[PDB]
Amino acid sequence: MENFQKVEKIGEGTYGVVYKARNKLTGEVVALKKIRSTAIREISLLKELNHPNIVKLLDVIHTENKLYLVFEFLHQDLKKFMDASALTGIPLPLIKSYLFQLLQGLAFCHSHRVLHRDLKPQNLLINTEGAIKLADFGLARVTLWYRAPEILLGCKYYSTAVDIWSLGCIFAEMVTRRALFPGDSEIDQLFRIFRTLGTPDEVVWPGVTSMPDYKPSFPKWARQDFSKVVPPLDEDGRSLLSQMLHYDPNKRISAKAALAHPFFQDVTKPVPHLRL
Ligand SMILES: NS(=O)(=O)c1ccc(Nc2cncc(Cl)n2)cc1
Repeated sequence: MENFQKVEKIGEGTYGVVYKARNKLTGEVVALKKIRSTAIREISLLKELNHPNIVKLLDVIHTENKLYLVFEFLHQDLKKFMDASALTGIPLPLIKSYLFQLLQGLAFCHSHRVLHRDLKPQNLLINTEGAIKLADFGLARVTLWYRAPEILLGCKYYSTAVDIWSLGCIFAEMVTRRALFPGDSEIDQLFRIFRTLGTPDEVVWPGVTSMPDYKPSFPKWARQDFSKVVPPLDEDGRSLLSQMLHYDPNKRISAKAALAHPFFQDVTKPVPHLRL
């Protein structure tokens, strides 16, 4: 729009390009998302879901039959910071803090029946104060890596539990500095999950064999021990990770119960060292 001035492209998201821009009135620096009546109304509902761990939706501009979303701007995403930190890894107290703030954002959005659906490191925004915020939230109203097994098996009516799964994938990833389930198609994603966690069955996930894309021809893999999966994570963290990675979405821990997990007993808020 004319009221703005792109400083630069800073992403191509699922929903079109993303720009750093300045408001020519306010002088504020914002993130500008160009999209590409229900989308209009649901959008403007999103403008009210405000919280410290949720990137603020500043303004929704429907003009010339286009739809720009103006967000509070942050300088770094977690993918970038994770690469920057690949040599020693993010320190555990900072992994823990990030995990805890994200679970707060999730808890908050979930309490309004709003879900993200597409969590992944690049949607996770960090600042110099040691905060981390969830961006893009509620707008599904290429990466398969963080996708919950119920989405993969063709569940159309999935829950908040899907975000808990993605965040569990991102938690593991921060700890080990490798992607947990780097699938490069839908079946390969599914089968990577099966190989680590065991092919699910009616015992561990009642109803699984009834899902749309479940095939009885699925190979049957035995589950691996978590000590092998996310070392050198302590038994608190692994415990918590296993409850986030439950197959049954009704067994999977809520963001709210996860906040009360013993892992979080010694949580602090360290500050990262960022090169902006
Ligand atoms: N430079 S970076 O890769 O860490 C990066 C890339 C894109 C964005 N995008 C952004 C910034 N503020 C708000 C929103 Cl919604 N998106 C940030 C950092």
